[PDB]
Amino acid sequence: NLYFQSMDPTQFEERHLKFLQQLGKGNFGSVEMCRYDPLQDNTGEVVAVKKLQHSTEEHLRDFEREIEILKSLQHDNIVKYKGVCYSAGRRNLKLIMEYLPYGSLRDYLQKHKERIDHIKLLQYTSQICKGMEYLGTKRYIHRDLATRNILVENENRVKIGDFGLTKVLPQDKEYYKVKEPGESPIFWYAPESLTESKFSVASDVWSFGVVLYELFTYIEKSKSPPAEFMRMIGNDKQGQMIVFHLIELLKNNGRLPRPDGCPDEIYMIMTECWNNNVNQRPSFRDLALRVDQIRDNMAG
Ligand SMILES: CCS(=O)(=O)N1CCN(c2ccc(Nc3ncc(C(N)=O)c(NC4CC4)n3)cc2)CC1
Repeated sequence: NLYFQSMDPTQFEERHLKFLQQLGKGNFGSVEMCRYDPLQDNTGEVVAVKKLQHSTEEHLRDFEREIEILKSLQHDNIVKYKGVCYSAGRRNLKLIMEYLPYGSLRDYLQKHKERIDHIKLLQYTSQICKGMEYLGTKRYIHRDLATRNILVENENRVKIGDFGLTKVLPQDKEYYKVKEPGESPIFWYAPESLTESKFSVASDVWSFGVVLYELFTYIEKSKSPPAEFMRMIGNDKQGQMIVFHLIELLKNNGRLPRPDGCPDEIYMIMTECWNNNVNQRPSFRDLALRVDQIRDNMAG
């Protein structure tokens, strides 16, 4: 009470934060591109600015947690925290982060196939695993790993973003049981997350297997995880029946198919990530090493 938590409300002052562009919607919120131009000279750093879409009390609390999580992370493959802007005369909050010009990896794979080959896909895979290794050291569970939530700086660098669903493991447990769920990205979820609301490093590994699938499908029409799972389940199914059939399919070894042109060895990594036995899934350290060895074992 006596002394409020340390904040730097003069680091990004609203009057100097200039709108450049609307970018998109990250889990609970909206993101814009702005320029921070304190020397009112039409220059300054270009930044991404996340704001809430519905500024309820509960959402503001969740947003504070997301901000504290991101501020605690510093890694080449994690989107950079820059600060907070307390706008509306210090009666609102916005998160200031670095801006990555190529947007989401999901969009980049679709818009920039001219510059993507398997080498690049494996580089992105490696980078994602290394970011995730780093999150694990902090006991953070991302809970929404998907190509839509990975951002592209340039042809040789991607970074994990969207920490809006991230949870911190309890001190004494290796899983977090989410007792509030929102809308869930079910087609990226591990079976124990679907059936028990349990999230862990190992369920992030499951979702990483889906990301690896996404990369090798090159975000092709009809090959997305939702499209393929719905084809397997029955495209006419609606509502909870979808979830019931997804659970049953996964529990009895139904899996996304090997993408066209995907090496068997990469599909094997996917299928090892998609182990119903939580403890048998590889670690992110295992995966980064394996992917880098595959890359390094190529000629040259
Ligand atoms: C060509 C198809 S397009 O015309 O439809 N199109 C594609 C490119 N694009 C775009 C989106 C984001 C970014 N950069 C970015 N940087 C950092 C963050 C961050 N720190 O969260 C972020 N978050 C947002 C992802 C929520 N977004 C750059 C470009 C929107 C318009």
